[PDB]
Amino acid sequence: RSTLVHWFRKGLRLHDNPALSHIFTAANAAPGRYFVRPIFILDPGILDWMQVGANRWRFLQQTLEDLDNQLRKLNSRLFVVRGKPAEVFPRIFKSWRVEMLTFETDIEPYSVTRDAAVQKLAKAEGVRVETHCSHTIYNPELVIAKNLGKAPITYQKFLGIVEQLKVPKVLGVPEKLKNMPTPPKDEVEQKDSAAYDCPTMKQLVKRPEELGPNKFPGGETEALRRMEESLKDEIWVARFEKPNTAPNSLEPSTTVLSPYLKFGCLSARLFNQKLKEIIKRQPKHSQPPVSLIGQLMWREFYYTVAAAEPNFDRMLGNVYCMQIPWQEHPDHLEAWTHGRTGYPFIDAIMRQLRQEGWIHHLARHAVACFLTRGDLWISWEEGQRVFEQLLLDQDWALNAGNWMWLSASAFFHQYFRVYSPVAFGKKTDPQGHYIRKYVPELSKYPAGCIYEPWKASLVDQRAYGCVLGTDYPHRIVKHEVVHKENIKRMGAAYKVNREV
Ligand SMILES: Cc1cc2nc3c(=O)[nH]c(=O)nc-3n(C[C@H](O)[C@H](O)[C@H](O)COP(=O)(O)OP(=O)(O)OC[C@H]3O[C@@H](n4cnc5c(N)ncnc54)[C@H](O)[C@@H]3O)c2cc1C
Repeated sequence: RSTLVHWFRKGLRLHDNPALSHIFTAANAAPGRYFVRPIFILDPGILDWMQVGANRWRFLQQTLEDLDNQLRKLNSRLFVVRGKPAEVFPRIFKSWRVEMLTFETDIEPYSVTRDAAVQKLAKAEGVRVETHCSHTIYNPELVIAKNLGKAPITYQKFLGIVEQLKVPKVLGVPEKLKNMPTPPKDEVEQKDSAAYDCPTMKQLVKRPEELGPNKFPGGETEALRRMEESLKDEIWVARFEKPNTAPNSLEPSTTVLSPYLKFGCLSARLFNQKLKEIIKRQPKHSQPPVSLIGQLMWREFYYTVAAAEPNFDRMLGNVYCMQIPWQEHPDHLEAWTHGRTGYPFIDAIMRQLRQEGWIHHLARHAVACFLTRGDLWISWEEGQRVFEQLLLDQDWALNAGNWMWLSASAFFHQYFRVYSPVAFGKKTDPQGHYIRKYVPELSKYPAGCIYEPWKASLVDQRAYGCVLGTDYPHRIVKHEVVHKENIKRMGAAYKVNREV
């Protein structure tokens, strides 16, 4: 008796999962011949290459616990194997007599390298590998091909390409396993009945004092429920315009499906279909790029450019990225990283990010503009790395790609338009309710100067119980001075790049 193995990495869902469906149908179409091991590998190598903050460790824990629960309802379970894939797979290929391995493809360089090695090993041991592209709606390889070898570098060109492509068939959940006995204990399972059990919170979250509020639980179960709730107001869905959603409402003004799509707890292909049904129903609706379908297309867009450039996440050797002489300022970077810039709007966003792990898209704009071309002149690679630690949705391609946009390093080139850290939030939060929540030390400043507490006299600062320089920091820079200087720096950078 040989085993069929589905390998979770992303695609942490039962629904719309061709790679996992195939395994299950195979076992049910040939009962008595196959064991089924759905596995997720706790790969220590990922830590040598990426940073993970407490909140995202908890999201994953929650995700794996839900996936194990969902798999039990199909008379299976999640096997969480600890160790490196390069060492893990040779063992289990033998100990399990693995006939077929399926997994969902990924375009990240670490994923490509890892997967190539695993396919070299599987080919040696005579293991059949089947992979499916279901993390995205469109196959970036097919988009690049349809565009004659190059990724489209504008959204509009990208849309024109994928319009001519076939939308994939969205699958249901796999059928339950008919007469599938519990797999036989292997070398590790026999010395430890729990060696493959889902990790506890304690095992995954080493810094539990860094956990913030539990607001967006992980798990395919929570994703589908959050999607169903988001779609309930079909008018809100149909007439959604991303630019008109607020960055600083107390309640998220968008869906907050990003953590679920990032991990694959929600299929983008299912979400796209559900959106296309509502749009059909609602003749007055928005259109890309501002619409909700437009937002899934931005995801597709960035995954397509990123699949063609292994160096997508750095400035050097990145075909898309303007070479810009960012400066090194450790103290300004620390202040930004911990929301101690002295600009309440900027500090409120960064504290929301560290405490909760999600901030609105225009909040990401504000703070990213500040760190890079706006104010501090610090490389987008430094803000990427902070976002990478803190974000529940941390995604290689988007964190990369949107940082390049925001710094005017690629895709976006109107660097003379600069967000004001004082004025930008006022449009949608004149009272500064958001600031009061996330910067509580300023909670007694009136709306007139909560965005600019340095406009309050010392007497008033003491009255509000928050003296700048003691209870809340002075501005680490003067926006009105630096942002003009950075515009000229940017113009010089652009000139140099144009001449090379
Ligand atoms: C500096 C910066 C860093 C970012 N880093 C990430 C990241 O690491 N992970 C991430 O998922 N998104 C990232 N984004 C894009 C965007 O800010 C988030 O996707 C969005 O805020 C998620 O909120 P939501 O799910 O409510 O979005 P909605 O507006 O509800 O959109 C639904 C989905 O569409 C996709 N989407 C929305 N906006 C964008 C966008 N601008 N680009 C690409 N896809 C988009 C996401 O899958 C999102 O879940 C980043 C943007 C910026 C400016």
